[PDB]
Amino acid sequence: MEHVAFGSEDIENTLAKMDDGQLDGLAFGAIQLDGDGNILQYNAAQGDITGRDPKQVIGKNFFKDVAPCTDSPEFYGKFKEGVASGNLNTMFEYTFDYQMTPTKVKVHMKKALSGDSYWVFVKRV
Ligand SMILES: *C(=O)/C=C\c1ccc(O)cc1
Repeated sequence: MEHVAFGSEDIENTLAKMDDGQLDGLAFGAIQLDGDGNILQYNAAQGDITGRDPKQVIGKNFFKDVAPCTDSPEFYGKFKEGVASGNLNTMFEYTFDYQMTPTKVKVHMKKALSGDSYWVFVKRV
């Protein structure tokens, strides 16, 4: 149980110190992507939400392979703009409905600290 609150301002700084193990101790879903949409990290809680096996999707493209329902201007378009601009910090509600019971969630997308990495944070609403 790692104590970090969804939406926290210096969230990117706190999560820089964590590893795959410690990521699994978060109260919310966490996904780390590269600039092309590929999945680098995927924690235990996210799996709990989507039914995905954390390890089986690392390496896959989130927008093309794993989450086609986010391939839209409302999700993917926002991501591509932040990557192009090098800045991204947006929160919105979204429905996940691919191969799963339609699930309303809150998404927080933010640029990570390191190189070309981006966080996708998810909790139930
Ligand atoms: C739509 O396809 C939305 C979300 C989503 C996120 C993660 C995984 O693994 C599947 C689907």
